[PDB]
Amino acid sequence: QLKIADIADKYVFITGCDTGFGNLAARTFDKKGFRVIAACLTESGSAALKAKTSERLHTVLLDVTDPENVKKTAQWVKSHVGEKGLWGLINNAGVLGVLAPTDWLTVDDYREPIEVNLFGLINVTLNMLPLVKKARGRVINVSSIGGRLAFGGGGYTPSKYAVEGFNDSLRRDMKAFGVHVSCIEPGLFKTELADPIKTTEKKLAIWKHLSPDIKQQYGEGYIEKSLHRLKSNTSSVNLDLSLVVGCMDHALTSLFPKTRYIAGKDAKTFWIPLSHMPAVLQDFLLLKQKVELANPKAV
Amino acid sequence: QLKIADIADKYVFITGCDTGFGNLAARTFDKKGFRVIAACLTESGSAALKAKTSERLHTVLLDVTDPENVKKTAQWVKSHVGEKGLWGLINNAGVLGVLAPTDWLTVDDYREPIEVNLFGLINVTLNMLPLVKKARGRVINVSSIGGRLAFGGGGYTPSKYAVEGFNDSLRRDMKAFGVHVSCIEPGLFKTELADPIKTTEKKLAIWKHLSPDIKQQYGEGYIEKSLHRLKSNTSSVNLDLSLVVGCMDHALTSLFPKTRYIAGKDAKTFWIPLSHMPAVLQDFLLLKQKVELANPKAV
Ligand SMILES: NC(=O)c1ccc[n+]([C@@H]2O[C@H](COP(=O)([O-])OP(=O)(O)OC[C@H]3O[C@@H](n4cnc5c(N)ncnc54)[C@H](O)[C@@H]3O)[C@@H](O)[C@H]2O)c1
Ligand SMILES: NC(=O)c1ccc[n+]([C@@H]2O[C@H](COP(=O)([O-])OP(=O)(O)OC[C@H]3O[C@@H](n4cnc5c(N)ncnc54)[C@H](O)[C@@H]3O)[C@@H](O)[C@H]2O)c1
Repeated sequence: QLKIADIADKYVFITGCDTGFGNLAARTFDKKGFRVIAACLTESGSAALKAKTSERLHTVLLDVTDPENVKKTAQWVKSHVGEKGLWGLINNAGVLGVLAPTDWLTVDDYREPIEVNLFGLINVTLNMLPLVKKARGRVINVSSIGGRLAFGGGGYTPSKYAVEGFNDSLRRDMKAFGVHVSCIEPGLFKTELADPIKTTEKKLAIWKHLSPDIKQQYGEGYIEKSLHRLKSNTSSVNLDLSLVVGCMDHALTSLFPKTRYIAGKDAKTFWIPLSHMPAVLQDFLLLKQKVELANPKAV
Repeated sequence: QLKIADIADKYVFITGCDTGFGNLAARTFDKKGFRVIAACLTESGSAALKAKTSERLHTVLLDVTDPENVKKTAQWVKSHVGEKGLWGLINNAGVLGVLAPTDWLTVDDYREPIEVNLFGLINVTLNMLPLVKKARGRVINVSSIGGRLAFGGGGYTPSKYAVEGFNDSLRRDMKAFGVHVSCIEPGLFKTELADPIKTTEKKLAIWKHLSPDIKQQYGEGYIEKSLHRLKSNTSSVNLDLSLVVGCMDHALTSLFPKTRYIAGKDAKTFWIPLSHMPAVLQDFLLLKQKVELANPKAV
């Protein structure tokens, strides 16, 4: 490790710092000596993070889906960092949206994850990019193993796939300016993103208004038996969020940041390898646990 | 080839039949004996296709981004096909949108390709899916090599990446119902999608309102020198659209349709293989031709 020098003079802007990876990142980089600009969705998330950190850290309220708030925040960063520019941008904010079988969904159900995870990431990136160029800095995009292998119906999968493609377009565009772009692909980690109970609640809301034929095909208590698989293999969710923040740290401080980081033991040894395999192999493995439908010929 | 039987009794719904792959598909499947429902964006595209085809083919006007038009069209198909259901759905409609360096763009520039290529594809699929299930039929999604390797800035890349992820979610959801889902990834083909002159026109529109610093970094006549690469290797664009329609034909008529079809000699032998490689190899190959910026240190 030849690391960069003058960490103490470099600003890092992180989206989604109320909870999860982004909260830990803000705290970690603050203690490391970066000047953190921690964007938070909520006032109480902002106040808690500020109470736990040093005077070098600033919080800002940002909803990444509000283009006016994005532009104002970018103007604030620009005046604050001046001719240093912005060394790091971590695009971390994201949401799961509704996860359910594709045939239960409307197109509207896909919009929310795409708006936060893709469009919000793009708009933040585009508004901050002049500052990153100025610093010859680093853009870090948080994708997912779900951006390389599709885990289930709903907008989250397409959102993360799209982030992988944008990431690569951005990287090649930014090579000429000496800006590095890193994509981080975590496996499953215990955060506020996904919560089996909340996922089940969304499915029950949808069930209420599903067509009779769908309900006959899947069967009453399909959702109950679904919750009993989400639970029945929740023992392989990583608790150590520092595995992901450690990737962010390398992307920000190495003289040789990677183009892709994979976080989680199963992610690197199994999931990302499988993402290269054709459907015949993937489908066999992923369908193993899926709950049998009650009446699949009721079409 | 054990092919399916009773082609003459099966309906195939194709989006975007005014020009390109979808026009050729409609004509080909009409002559093959399918009952084609050819959705066209324009009246003159519809009238031309109808004049060239048999009485077995019906045209409908459909803009896939208009959810009311989608729902009405799906109701029309439902009444027409009755208890046969819909054997085939070909999601072909798509647009390029603006292609330009990422740092020239706003978030609004990404919306159009995503709305047609991703959201329109999803909404058509979801509205037709009960009919395909009824037939135990086939969903064919037209992706791109640009859904596996990012070709340049703009919304087209993320749109196609997203289609790959949706495709796979849909496939695994639909396995229980005996519905097959095929993704087609063409290389470059001479259609109305991409046209260097039209691409250059969009860049000039953007240039007019770009910041002074961007224009200094790229340099006046960057766009002129850009057009002189688009031209300077346009000799490897496939003219034979039947390579793609041949993939669609297999997906619709084989008893063993593939999960993925690749069309174009360079696509199968080079591009899709390279899509598996890390960025260090991809970037080296793809940046070879890119036009040097005039003043990249002007940040
Ligand atoms: N936890 C996992 O298993 C996992 C796996 C792979 C990828 N990821 C990704 O990690 C990132 C962080 O999520 P997490 O797991 O820490 O979950 P989390 O819900 O704990 O954190 C998400 C953060 O994003 C913020 N946020 C949500 N909507 C926002 C909006 N509109 N504007 C601004 N901020 C917003 C939330 O306030 C929160 O601070 C996301 O991109 C997620 O997709 C998570
Ligand atoms: N030609 C290529 O090099 C190439 C390569 C890979 C993938 N593709 C894909 O092939 C598909 C077909 O495009 P093409 O190459 O034949 O181009 P094209 O422009 O000739 O055909 C596109 C078709 O989609 C229709 N369409 C456009 N917007 C629509 C909308 N809102 N609603 C309904 N119909 C709409 C157009 O009328 C036309 O019929 C697209 O998904 C494209 O992304 C093309």
